[PDB]
Amino acid sequence: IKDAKIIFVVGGPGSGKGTQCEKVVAKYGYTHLSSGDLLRAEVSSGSERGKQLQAIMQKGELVPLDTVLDMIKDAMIAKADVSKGYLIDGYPREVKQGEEFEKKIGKPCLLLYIDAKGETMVKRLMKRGETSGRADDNEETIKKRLDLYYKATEPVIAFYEGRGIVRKIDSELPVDEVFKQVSTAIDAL
Ligand SMILES: Nc1ncnc2c1ncn2[C@@H]1O[C@H](COP(=O)(O)OP(=O)(O)OP(=O)(O)OP(=O)(O)OP(=O)(O)OC[C@H]2O[C@@H](n3cnc4c(N)ncnc43)[C@H](O)[C@@H]2O)[C@@H](O)[C@H]1O
Repeated sequence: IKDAKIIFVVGGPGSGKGTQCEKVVAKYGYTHLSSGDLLRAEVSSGSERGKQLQAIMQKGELVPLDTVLDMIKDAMIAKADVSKGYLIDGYPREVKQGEEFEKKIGKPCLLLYIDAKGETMVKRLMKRGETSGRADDNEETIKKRLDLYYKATEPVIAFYEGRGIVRKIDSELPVDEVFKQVSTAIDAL
């Protein structure tokens, strides 16, 4: 799995990470791994761990590194012989997550920084909340997730800027405008 291209996709809640990753999959055939999807899947399994994860996620807090990195590595290994590239969506969310990923799996080739305005993100999450009804899309939890992104996850961007692999994606544009930037960054690999 250290063999393949590893792309980190990092951005605030509702910035458009998942949407852009799925466009990348259809055009490039990369493997999309969502830390969020992996966790929600554990929740719906009925496990005690899933119940613990559910409580944390509904509060808009960070799940512990050990759990989420376990599941990321698990998933990378399961898809290992069909993937010539990974999109790690929503990991890392703190500097220590990036470091432990590198120590235990491998270094990323690229970090796509999905950059949206705070209000735009609130709007989108408020709108999805009224539609899908994800438990963490209620108004107060949105604010907790947003404030947490700013505190814990923005330093991840600084870290990988020092590495030199961050490409900033203007995610305020229409979805297809955003994807043109994403495509441009991926082609220049
Ligand atoms: N590494 C980790 N470490 C510790 N804990 C972790 C963790 N990862 C997860 N967790 C825990 O799990 C929880 C959820 O994590 P996670 O599942 O990763 O959710 P999230 O980070 O909050 O992001 P979202 O899925 O809500 O939105 P998105 O950024 O992917 O945008 P999307 O494409 O869906 O679209 C958003 C909406 O806007 C729309 N939209 C997208 N792009 C545009 C656009 N250009 N224009 C207009 N609308 C757009 C979309 O259609 C959609 O309706 C976390 O809060 C945490 O508790």
